[PDB]
Amino acid sequence: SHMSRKIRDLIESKRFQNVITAIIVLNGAVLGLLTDTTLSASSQNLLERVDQLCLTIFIVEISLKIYAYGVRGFFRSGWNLFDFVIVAIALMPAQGSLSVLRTFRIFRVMRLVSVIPTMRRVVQGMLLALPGVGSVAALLTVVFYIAAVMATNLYGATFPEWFGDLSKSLYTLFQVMTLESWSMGIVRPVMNVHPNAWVFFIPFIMLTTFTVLNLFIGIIVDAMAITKEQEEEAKTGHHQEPISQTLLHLGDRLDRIEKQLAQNNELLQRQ
Amino acid sequence: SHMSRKIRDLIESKRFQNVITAIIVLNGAVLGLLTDTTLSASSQNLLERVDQLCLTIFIVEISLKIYAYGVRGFFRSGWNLFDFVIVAIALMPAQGSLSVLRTFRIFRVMRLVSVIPTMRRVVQGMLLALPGVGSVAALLTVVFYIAAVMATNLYGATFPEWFGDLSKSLYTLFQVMTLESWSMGIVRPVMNVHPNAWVFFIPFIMLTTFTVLNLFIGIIVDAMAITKEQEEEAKTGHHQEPISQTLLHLGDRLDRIEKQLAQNNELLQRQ
Amino acid sequence: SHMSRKIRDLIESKRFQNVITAIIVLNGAVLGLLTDTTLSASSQNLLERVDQLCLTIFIVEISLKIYAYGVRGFFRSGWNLFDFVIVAIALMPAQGSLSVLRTFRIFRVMRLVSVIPTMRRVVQGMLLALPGVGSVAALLTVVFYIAAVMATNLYGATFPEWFGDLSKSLYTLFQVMTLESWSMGIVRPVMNVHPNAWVFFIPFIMLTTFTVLNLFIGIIVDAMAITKEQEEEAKTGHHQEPISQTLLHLGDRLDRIEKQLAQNNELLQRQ
Amino acid sequence: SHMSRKIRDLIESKRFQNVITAIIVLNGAVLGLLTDTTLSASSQNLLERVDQLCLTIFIVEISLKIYAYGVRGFFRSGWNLFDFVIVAIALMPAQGSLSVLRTFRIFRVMRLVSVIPTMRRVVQGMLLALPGVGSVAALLTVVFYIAAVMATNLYGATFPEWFGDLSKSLYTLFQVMTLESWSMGIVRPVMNVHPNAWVFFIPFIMLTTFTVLNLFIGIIVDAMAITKEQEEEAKTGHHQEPISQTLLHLGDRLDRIEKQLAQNNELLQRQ
Ligand SMILES: CC/C(=C(\c1ccc(O)cc1)c1ccc(OCCN(C)C)cc1)c1ccccc1
Ligand SMILES: CC/C(=C(\c1ccc(O)cc1)c1ccc(OCCN(C)C)cc1)c1ccccc1
Ligand SMILES: CC/C(=C(\c1ccc(O)cc1)c1ccc(OCCN(C)C)cc1)c1ccccc1
Ligand SMILES: CC/C(=C(\c1ccc(O)cc1)c1ccc(OCCN(C)C)cc1)c1ccccc1
Ligand SMILES: CC/C(=C(\c1ccc(O)cc1)c1ccc(OCCN(C)C)cc1)c1ccccc1
Ligand SMILES: CC/C(=C(\c1ccc(O)cc1)c1ccc(OCCN(C)C)cc1)c1ccccc1
Ligand SMILES: CC/C(=C(\c1ccc(O)cc1)c1ccc(OCCN(C)C)cc1)c1ccccc1
Ligand SMILES: CC/C(=C(\c1ccc(O)cc1)c1ccc(OCCN(C)C)cc1)c1ccccc1
Ligand SMILES: CCCCCCCCCC(=O)N(CCO)C[C@@H](O)[C@@H](O)[C@@H](O)[C@@H](O)CO
Ligand SMILES: CCCCCCCCCC(=O)N(CCO)C[C@@H](O)[C@@H](O)[C@@H](O)[C@@H](O)CO
Ligand SMILES: CCCCCCCCCC(=O)N(CCO)C[C@@H](O)[C@@H](O)[C@@H](O)[C@@H](O)CO
Ligand SMILES: CCCCCCCCCC(=O)N(CCO)C[C@@H](O)[C@@H](O)[C@@H](O)[C@@H](O)CO
Ligand code: NA
Ligand code: NA
Ligand code: NA
Repeated sequence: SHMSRKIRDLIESKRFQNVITAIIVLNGAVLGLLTDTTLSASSQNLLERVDQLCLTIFIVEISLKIYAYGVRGFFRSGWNLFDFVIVAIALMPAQGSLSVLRTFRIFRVMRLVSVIPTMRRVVQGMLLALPGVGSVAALLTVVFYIAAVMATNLYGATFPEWFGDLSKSLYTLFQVMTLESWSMGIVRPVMNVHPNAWVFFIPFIMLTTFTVLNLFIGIIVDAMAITKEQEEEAKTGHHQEPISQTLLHLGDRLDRIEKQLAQNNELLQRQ
Repeated sequence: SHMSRKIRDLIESKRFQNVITAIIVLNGAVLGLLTDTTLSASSQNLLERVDQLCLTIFIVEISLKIYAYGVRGFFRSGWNLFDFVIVAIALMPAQGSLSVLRTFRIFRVMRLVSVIPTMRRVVQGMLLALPGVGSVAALLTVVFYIAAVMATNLYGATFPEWFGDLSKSLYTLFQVMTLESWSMGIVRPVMNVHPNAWVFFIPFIMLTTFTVLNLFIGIIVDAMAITKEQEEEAKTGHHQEPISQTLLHLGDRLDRIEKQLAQNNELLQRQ
Repeated sequence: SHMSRKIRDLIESKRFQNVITAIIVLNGAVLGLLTDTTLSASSQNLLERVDQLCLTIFIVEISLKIYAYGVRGFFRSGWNLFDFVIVAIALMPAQGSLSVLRTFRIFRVMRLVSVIPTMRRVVQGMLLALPGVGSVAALLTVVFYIAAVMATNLYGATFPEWFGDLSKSLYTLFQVMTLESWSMGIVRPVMNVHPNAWVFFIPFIMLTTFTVLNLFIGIIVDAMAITKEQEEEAKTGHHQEPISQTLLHLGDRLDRIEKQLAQNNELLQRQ
Repeated sequence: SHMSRKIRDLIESKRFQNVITAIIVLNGAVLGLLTDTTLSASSQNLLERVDQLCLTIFIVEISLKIYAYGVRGFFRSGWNLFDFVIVAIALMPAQGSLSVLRTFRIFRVMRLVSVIPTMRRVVQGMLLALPGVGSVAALLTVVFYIAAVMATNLYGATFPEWFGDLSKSLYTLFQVMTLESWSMGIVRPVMNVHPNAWVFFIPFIMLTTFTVLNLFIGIIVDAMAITKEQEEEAKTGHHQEPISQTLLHLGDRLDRIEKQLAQNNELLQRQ
């Protein structure tokens, strides 16, 4: 239709992208000003109305996108669904979830990631890298669970604040893995009651700092490669062979050309 | 035999793998519930029986594997031997080892690594990467030993809690390497008695944080390459030339093709 | 002109570079001696005159460069503009800027980077790598802003020293990201009032340490590649195809040569 | 000569290498036992004689090497000179150096690095990687010097324990860079007197943690490549083109073969 065509042209324009970006920045700025308790009643009401105006602009934005692209076409993108969920949750009356309150309107600033394409590409690369590290993340989970059960049984009765139950142990083991007061704060006091506690905590530190770094490097390397390959696919329109596949078959390809070259030499020498 | 053939088909099936996985998860869950001291006598007896049921299911599992594959064939795999050692140690009466107690039944959760193939491949890659870093791990050991002897002689008499003997010094040097209260907790108090102690501790920190990162990066890079190469070997059935070998001979291979190409050009120009 | 030609030859000489380097080192040494409060009035006046002599040598240096290369030619280089700004700011009477004082004459030691070419190349590579990580740096900024607004609203009234306003929260969140007393100093005291505060702080730590490492690795890898490629461009005089571009088209290039090779074989077999 | 030939064969043998290794291990073990103050007078005299026996075995070892290889040939290797310096310093009466005492006989354990070839190769790779990072190490030195001068002038009078002079400031800035109590221990107390001190310390942390990681990654990547290339050179006897040189010319080489291939196709189509 003619109506949907001119709306899509407006939506896809750089100025529309800039308008939405400016309103996200403004909404973030007013929410940051609203953290200040010393403000007057009128100053607070003024910022609250600017928050309402920002929200209504986003409702118009999303509605234009659903009309212009269609319900199936809009919800086809995970980025648009994210944008829809962020805006539509603000107008949701009494939600049945295990949450304290929906006071976190500042999560609307996270739309800068979805609206700005350079930021969208960076986050996309990271998200695409996550399934590939699932096994490493599960190994860390297994180590934490085993260690938390052991720490609860070994030290729960003598150090109940740090290890009195499974929740307490998982928390202090996270603290131990981050190396935060692990010795002066946790393990030297524990060793005053349990002298060989270093046998538990030093291998736990060695294994978890290793695994976390492995997980992080795994995500970083993959995200960087995925992003680089997606940019090339976007530039040329052709499918990009992943680098690992190029490196794995590099030897196979070179020797095959060496063979085809030597047989062409064989056909050449005798003519 | 017909009996061993249908048992191997059952063992190798995805449902059998899922049954074993569910029982490991269940056993881990009941052991985690057993860390809670507030439970009733009957609640504890109930979970203890679920632990017994889980163990008996693993005894059947392993026995089916020894019968179906043979004693030589089963113990041919390091993964099956690990599975055997984890389950068989629970039925071992009075073991002669330098251990406090075999209360750590939670180590059974480590079977999730051996049973889940994606997790098995990740750990396998890491294990295969370890011999290759042996020299770096030995260099760190040498630095720790030298430093612990020096720290004991220099500071043992004035700081006996931290350096009074070799064990105490190795422990606080591990703490110093992890950067945990190294200055406010250890070196500023030491410098009040020994003003030039920074000459010992700052180079020790520089060398050990460097070496640890070197060891960790070495393992991560190798494990990632080993895993990638093993997957390709499993997919195609052909031996995968290691990437380092492809990169080392890349120059040699390209110039050899350049030479074979130029001589084919030489045979072509004059005919 | 003959005057500008002999001045440029003098400027470009290794001895002129060594003279300037020696004066920067000397100026840095006298400023370091001037930090000592126990010095006599005459000792202080003596060093202050050596600081004046060093500054006057730099005024001559820069003036020779503007005359020899021309106003347009000198200010064409970002390195020369930096050198000009560092020296010319010392002779600036009453500047209108949001600064306490221009006592930081020690920033003149930063000229060692611009004057020594090996150091200039290293910093240049790093600077050229910065625009490419802009999106990651902006993602970290967004996470810090969102988290600081949340932390101010959640914990400002009960923990005003750490979260009483946006500035206070950004500061303690930076401290939390660096893992400095995050648990014993900040989150365990906060959890005594807000028991589920770990839900906020543990994901904040996981996301920001990850993003910072991503930003740092991104800069390091790019700077290393940019430097390596610029050296090759300087050595040969030919434009260096970036490594990513060589790796992305490696597969495309190899199969194209395989195809050209097979058709040459096809023309050869039938003659 | 016949005497030097049979001595070199003995020196180069695996058993001779194993004898020397065993004596280094033994010497290290006795020095570690000598750190214990509770030992008897006779127990101490016994270990001291085993230290003397170990030293005399090393004097024989080195003397056999100088005779068998020649003064010029032995001192041609940096590894042999290191071995000579470590052993010969023990027999040096009254040395004129800025040292407290030559009690550090435990540095003899560092010979495990020189005697064991796998360990020698690892350290060699690291040492060869150091000149290449000289510029990054100098940039960190410049940042530390500038920051130490600034910190001394800004905070020396109000925080003299941490910044009272240049030495004190360099020490606490090293502590700040390692993130050790940087905020709770140093910067929050400083900000109580100087509210904008975060403007100095947060950029200092960002720049130095970045530079240190850059220096460390630079050494790790280079050492790994140098080692891999030296092994290949040792295996084949042929000079190994560095990987960076192979990667820089990969594009140049591939297009040159594409060109030589297309002209061979041109000579083929028309015959
Ligand atoms: C092609 C990108 C890619 C991987 C990749 C990216 C960059 C790179 O340098 C190398 C590979 C990839 C492939 C396999 C992989 O395996 C890890 C094990 N998983 C299955 C638990 C991880 C990433 C991938 C990611 C998710 C699903 C499928 C493929
Ligand atoms: C040696 C090149 C390499 C990989 C590689 C090895 C052989 C091969 O034929 C192709 C590539 C590499 C790159 C990515 C990779 O991703 C898997 C990530 N996991 C942790 C999810 C694995 C190996 C690599 C490893 C670690 C960091 C950076 C690069
Ligand atoms: C082929 C895999 C491999 C190595 C490798 C893997 C990935 C990669 O990118 C490069 C190499 C390997 C080879 C040599 C090596 O030497 C270190 C020194 N050791 C002997 C102390 C380490 C790993 C290896 C591992 C153990 C034994 C033999 C070979
Ligand atoms: C530059 C590519 C490279 C290596 C390489 C260099 C030259 C060559 O011809 C082939 C590969 C590299 C990769 C692995 C490696 O493993 C040894 C691990 N040690 C620490 C056990 C060494 C170099 C590399 C080095 C560090 C991290 C990631 C990659
Ligand atoms: C050619 C160097 C380069 C990049 C590069 C360097 C080394 C390397 O191994 C790979 C690439 C480069 C290219 C793209 C890039 O994208 C990140 C996203 N930005 C746009 C936010 C970053 C660096 C680059 C840097 C700035 C502008 C343009 C190009
Ligand atoms: C796997 C090789 C690789 C990159 C690569 C992947 C595919 C390809 O065709 C070419 C190169 C790589 C290198 C640099 C890079 O820079 C982007 C930096 N961002 C974070 C600004 C991206 C990928 C890489 C990734 C992480 C660390 C080191 C190397
Ligand atoms: C060939 C090894 C090498 C370098 C290298 C090693 C591995 C790798 O992946 C890439 C290069 C090398 C080359 C240049 C370099 O420049 C840094 C700047 N210096 C001059 C301050 C560093 C290392 C080198 C080291 C010292 C002197 C000369 C060359
Ligand atoms: C992208 C491949 C690469 C380098 C590279 C880029 C282009 C090229 O043609 C060849 C190689 C790389 C490798 C080593 C290197 O060493 C310099 C070390 N400095 C810090 C002393 C520089 C770039 C690299 C960069 C960082 C980590 C691992 C690998
Ligand atoms: C991948 C690792 C993931 C670690 C996840 C940790 C979650 C456990 C934290 C939690 O749910 N708590 C109950 C919340 O009610 C525990 C904390 O409250 C407790 O540990 C202490 O902070 C003190 O309150 C008691 O000393
Ligand atoms: C690669 C690095 C590996 C470091 C290994 C450290 C092991 C040494 C620990 C040990 O065996 N102890 C004896 C156990 O009885 C020492 C601890 O007990 C002691 O250091 C303190 O914690 C206090 O108890 C005394 O102040
Ligand atoms: C990318 C992350 C960037 C973080 C940037 C932090 C800047 C905020 C610091 C600031 O401007 N302050 C006001 C300066 O007047 C705050 C500090 O003063 C305050 O947080 C405390 O240090 C105490 O003074 C109060 O308890
Ligand atoms: C690349 C970074 C290199 C940092 C190098 C630091 C060397 C400076 C240490 C030094 O020489 N001191 C004098 C030694 O006499 C200083 C210490 O003594 C002093 O800072 C404190 O520890 C206290 O003694 C006073 O509060
Ligand atoms: Na740390
Ligand atoms: Na810390
Ligand atoms: Na820390």
